[PDB]
Amino acid sequence: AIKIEIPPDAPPQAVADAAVAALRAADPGAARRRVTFDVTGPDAARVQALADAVVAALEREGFKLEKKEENTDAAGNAGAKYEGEGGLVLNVKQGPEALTLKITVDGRTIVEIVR
Repeated sequence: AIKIEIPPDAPPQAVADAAVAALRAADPGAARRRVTFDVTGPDAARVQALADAVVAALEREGFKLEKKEENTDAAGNAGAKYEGEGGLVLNVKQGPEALTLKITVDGRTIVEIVR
């Protein structure tokens, strides 16, 4: 597993690309498994910017995502779910903790990037 602290000025595409590279370094076979990306943070707009960057990075690897749903929980936190083939999921969720991108492979957290 890898955890990265990334400078607060790194643009979302640099964050997404670091996570995909970290994933390849930690599990080069992850593409064959059940993979969930989780993008969470307090500012709804920075959260969506990083989610968009994750979609773009995966699309370049050949992994297509479809927005399945938008949602709002009891606190009013906005969220969204994207799914691809093979159980690929991208969960997007507003929450108090610092902006984070996590990658879980077969139920185990493999990559965490915190801003």
